[PDB]
Amino acid sequence: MLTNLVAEPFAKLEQDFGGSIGVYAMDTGSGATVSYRAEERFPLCSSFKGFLAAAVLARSQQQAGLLDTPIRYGKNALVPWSPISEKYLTTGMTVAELSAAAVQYSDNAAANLLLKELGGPAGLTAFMRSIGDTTFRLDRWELELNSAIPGDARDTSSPRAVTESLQKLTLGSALAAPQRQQFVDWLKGNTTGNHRIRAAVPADWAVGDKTGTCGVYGTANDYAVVWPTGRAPIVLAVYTRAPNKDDKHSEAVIAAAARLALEGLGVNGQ
Ligand SMILES: O=C(O)c1c(F)ccc2c1O[B-](O)(O)[C@@H]1C[C@H]21
Ligand SMILES: *[B@@]1([O])OC2=C([C]=[C]C(F)=C2C([O])=O)[C]2[C][C]21
Repeated sequence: MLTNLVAEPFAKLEQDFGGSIGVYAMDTGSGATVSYRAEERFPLCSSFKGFLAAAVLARSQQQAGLLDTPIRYGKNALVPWSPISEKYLTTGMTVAELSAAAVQYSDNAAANLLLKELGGPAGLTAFMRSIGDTTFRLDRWELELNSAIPGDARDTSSPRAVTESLQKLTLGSALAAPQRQQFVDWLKGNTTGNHRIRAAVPADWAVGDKTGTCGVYGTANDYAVVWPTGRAPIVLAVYTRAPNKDDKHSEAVIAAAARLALEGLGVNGQ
């Protein structure tokens, strides 16, 4: 009833990109939605790291002092793309610092260390099940989870399930109020998303996001909570893939899809 009240040229955009774009956007005030390939599976890539940090925060509600726990790690933990954890190899970092690094710099070593804390990919999957997400699945660790093989459901979710879970965690009751705001604050401080959803969001609106980039099969993504001034927040997810292993991803296509989603919701932007 409230889905796709205004059609947008997502098909033309994905054809120009040479792949598939999946979009789900939710106006949390009216419940209106924009939906395009929203129930197809796309590889999570690093976008799982936001939900990873939420799962850690959930655990911290029952474990006072979890976030402050210092974690030492060896050089064998430092897999490629670990920009924060490599600078603290000789000192260690706290669980909260590892969570912030995973969210804000997509730190791979931090993500693997936190996955171990939660009981591995099945433990993160169990957390997502506990909030009502039956679509999300994490199956592997960094870096193997980025393979993005066409048709492979491992390490995927759907744009719709990503948006629904993000809403529950950032705006709903899935986390206690202090942990909810900490999750929002980590997302707001993300440094890797300036050319994706944020490029579609006016500078005077608050926004938090988590990006993902698999490095193959034109596969990259971003999800965000957006607070336009004077109205209810918007939650949205934009995922891409492409048929060939050497197909490149496009940040511009993600930003353009985000623009179309906001336009489809009637949210006046840039
Ligand atoms: O490795 C990084 O990407 C990185 C980081 F994650 C946090 C801070 C810095 C980094 O590198 B740089 O831009 O050369 C600079 C000292 C600053
Ligand atoms: B992950 O998918 O996140 C990521 C990587 C490399 C470059 C990026 F821009 C991103 C991202 O989008 O956050 C590697 C670590 C993984």
